[PDB]
Amino acid sequence: PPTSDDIFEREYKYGAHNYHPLPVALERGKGIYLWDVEGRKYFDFLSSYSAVNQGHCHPKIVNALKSQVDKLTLTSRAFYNNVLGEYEEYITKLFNYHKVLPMNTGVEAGETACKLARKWGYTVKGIQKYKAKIVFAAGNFWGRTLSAISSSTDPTSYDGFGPFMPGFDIIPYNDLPALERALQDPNVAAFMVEPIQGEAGVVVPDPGYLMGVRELCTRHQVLFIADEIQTGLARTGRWLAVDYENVRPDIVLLGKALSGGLYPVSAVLCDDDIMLTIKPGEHGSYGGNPLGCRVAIAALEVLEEENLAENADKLGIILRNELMKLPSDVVTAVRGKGLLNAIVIKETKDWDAWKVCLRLRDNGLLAKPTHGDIIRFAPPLVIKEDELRESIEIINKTILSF
Amino acid sequence: PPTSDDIFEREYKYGAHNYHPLPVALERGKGIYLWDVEGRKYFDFLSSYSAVNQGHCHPKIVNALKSQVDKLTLTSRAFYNNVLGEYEEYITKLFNYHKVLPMNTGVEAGETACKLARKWGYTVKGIQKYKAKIVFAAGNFWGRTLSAISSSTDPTSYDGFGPFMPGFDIIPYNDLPALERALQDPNVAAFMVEPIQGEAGVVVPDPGYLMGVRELCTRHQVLFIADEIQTGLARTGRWLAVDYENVRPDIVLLGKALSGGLYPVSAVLCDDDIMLTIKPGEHGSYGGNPLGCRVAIAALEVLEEENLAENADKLGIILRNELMKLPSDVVTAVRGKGLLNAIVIKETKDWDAWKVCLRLRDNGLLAKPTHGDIIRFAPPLVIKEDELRESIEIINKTILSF
Repeated sequence: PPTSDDIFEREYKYGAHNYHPLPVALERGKGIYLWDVEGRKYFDFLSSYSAVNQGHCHPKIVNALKSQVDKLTLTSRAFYNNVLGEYEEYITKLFNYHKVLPMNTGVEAGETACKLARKWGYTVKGIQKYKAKIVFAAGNFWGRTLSAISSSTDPTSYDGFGPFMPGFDIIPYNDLPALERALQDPNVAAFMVEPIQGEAGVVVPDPGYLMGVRELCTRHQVLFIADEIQTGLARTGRWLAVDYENVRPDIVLLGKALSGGLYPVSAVLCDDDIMLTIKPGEHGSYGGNPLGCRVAIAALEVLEEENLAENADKLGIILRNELMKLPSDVVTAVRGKGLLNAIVIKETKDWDAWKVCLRLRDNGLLAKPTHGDIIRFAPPLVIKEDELRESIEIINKTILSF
Repeated sequence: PPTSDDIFEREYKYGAHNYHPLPVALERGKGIYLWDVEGRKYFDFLSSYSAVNQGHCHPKIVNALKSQVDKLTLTSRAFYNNVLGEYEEYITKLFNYHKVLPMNTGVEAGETACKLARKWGYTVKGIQKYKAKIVFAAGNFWGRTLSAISSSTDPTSYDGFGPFMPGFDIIPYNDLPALERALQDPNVAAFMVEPIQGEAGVVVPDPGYLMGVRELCTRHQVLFIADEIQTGLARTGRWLAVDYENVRPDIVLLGKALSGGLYPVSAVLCDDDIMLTIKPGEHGSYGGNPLGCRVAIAALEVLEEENLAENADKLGIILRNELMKLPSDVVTAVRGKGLLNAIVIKETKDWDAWKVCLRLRDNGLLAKPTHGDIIRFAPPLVIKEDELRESIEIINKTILSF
C-alpha cells in the first residue's frame, strides 16, 4: 500500500537530507526500464551514472551473485579465497596491466591511486618525503571524501568541510599548456584526469588532449592516472575512453559498471613498477570479496560477449544526431561520446532543466539535471535502436511541449 | 582442480601485494565453519573482523538478497527507491537517533562523521572556517584513506603516503586527563574514539572511560563520535559497546556486521541538530541502494531475533575463563569483551603468534595475529557452547603443542 508520497515523506523524516532526488519512487528495474510503486513504466536515461551499463538486473550477473552467495561471501583478506585470483587474472589480461588492486567504491579506488602515486614518487622518483604533489583538472569529481573534495573546484563539494588535504594542485581541464607548466615542478608525482568529465556536465576534451597528456607525463616522469570509473566499460563506445586515442595510462581506475549495479566493486590497474610500491599491510579494505569478484567477472563477460561498446557507439551517433534537431532557442548545445551524452538548456523565467526532467518523468523517461541547465542522457548499453528512437520521441514530445 | 598453492601463486602474480594473508585458501562458508579447496573444515575465529557476526551465509540474509536482486539493485540517489526509507526508519528507531546517513564501507562512514563534525563546528558551534579540529585516540583504526591514515599512529599505515590532512590531533587512548586537556581548545569540534580498539589488539579501556568521555564532550561543547563499526551489533555482548556504560554518543558509526558479510553497508547515526548541517548535494555516494538495504534489514533482524548479544556475553565469559588457564610463560594476558577477545604471546626465538596461527590452521581453527604476539579470538555470535568448547580444546592442543 505505501504510495510515492508516503515514500518521500518517510525519508525526509528518517534519512539525512544530503540529496534532493527527482520525485519518483522506483521499486523494480529490468534492462532499460524502471517501474515505480504505482506501476508506471519509465525509460532509464541515467543508468545509475553508468553503474547499470548492462541494464537493470542482468540475468547473467544475477545468476553469478545467486550462485556465489550460497557458497561464500566474505572471508576478509586475512585469508585467501578462491575467486579473487581468478578475477584478478581475468581483468589484468583484459586491460593489459600487470596487476590490479581491488576496492569497493570509486572514491576508494581514487584514494588508492593517490597513495600509489605518492609512494611511487617517494620510493622510485626520489621526491623528499611528503613534498609530493598530485595535479587535478578543474571540474573533476572522484568522490566525497576529504581528499576528493580537497581536489574539487565545486563549492557545494568542499564548502564548510574543514581544512583540506595539501599537495593537490588544480589546473584547467582540456589545457595542455597548463599541464606542461604545472609539470615543471619535479615534486609532482602524478596527474589524475577523467578522459571525459562526467559529473561536470559531460565535458568532452578536444581531440588529441589524451595523447598530449600522455606525452607530457612521460616527458617529465609523471604518472598518468585515468579515472575511467564513469567513462570506462563500453559507456563511450570503447572499452576505455582513452582507447579513442590509443593511449595507455600509467594507472586506470574502474568502478560503477564493473558490477552491473549489483555490488560495490572498484579496481586500480597498473604495472608492477607502480603497484609493488605498496607492501603487505600498508593498504587495504570488503575489498576483493568472493561475491563481488564473481559479480564483476560476470559483468565484464556480459560487456565483452554482447559487444556493448559497438552498440554504444552506433546508438550514441544516432542519439546525438537526433538531439541536435532541437531548436537553438531551446537546446544550446549537445555533446558526448557513445551512450554518455548531455544537452544544455537556455534557462529562462519560464522553464529550466529541472522542469524538463519533471515533464520527462511525466512522459515516461527518467533523467536528472546536473547544473540546472545540463541534462544527462545515458541509457543502458543494452538498449536497441527502436527503443532508443521511442525514447527520443519521448524527449522530443517533452521538449517541444514547452 | 586448482589447489591452494595454485591459488596463492596466482594472486602473487596478478594481485597487488598489499596483504600477506595466512596461507589458507577457503572456498565455502557456513555459520561458524569454513571449508578450503581441499575440503578441510575450520572453525572461523576471525569472523571477517566482525563482519559475519551472524555466521557465514545466514539463510535469512541470503534469502533477503536473493529476493531483492530479482527486483531492483541500484537506481542511484538521483531517484527514490522504496526500500531505503523503510530501512532508515527501522535502524533509527532501533538505535534511537533522529536520522541515519547510509554509506558503503566503514572508512566512508568515518569520513562522513568527520565532515558532519566540521560542518557542525562551523555552522553551529561558530568556529572560524577551516580552523576546526578533530581529536583521535592513539592506536585508532578507521580505514585506509588519506584522512584515516592521517589520524593514525601506526607507521605502516601512514609512512610514505604523502602530506597529511591537517586538523587531526592525537591523544592517548584510555586517558581522560589528556582528553580534558585537548578539549580546552574551542576550535575542537569532535572527539572520535572506539569503545574498544579492535585493530590495535582488542585494547579495552578502564571502566568509566566512556562515561568520562561523554561528560567531557558535553561539558566543552564537543561532539562524541563512537566508532562502533567493529564493536557494535552484539559483538561485545550489547547492541553497542557504549551500552555497557549507558552512554549516548553524539554520532554512532556502524558497519561490517550491518550486512552479515553479504554487502558493503555502513551507517552514520545522529540527531537532526548534527545531521541537517549537510544540505542536499553536499555529500553522498552505491550508498543507500535497495539491495544493501534489504540485506541490512535482514541482518539487524537476525541480530535481534536470535538474541546474539546475550550469547556473545555468556560464551565470551566462558572463553576468557578458559583462555586464562594457559601458562603465564606462554600467554601473558587475555583480554576482551563478549565474543571479541585477544591473547598476547611471549614471543621468543622458538615461536611467535604467526606460528601459533599456522598450527591452529593445521588443527582446524583459523585466526590471524595483529602484531606478531597478539592473536584475536572472535568466532561468529551464532556459535554454541559445545562448539565453543571444542574450539577451545583445539586452542589448548595447539598452544600446549609447543
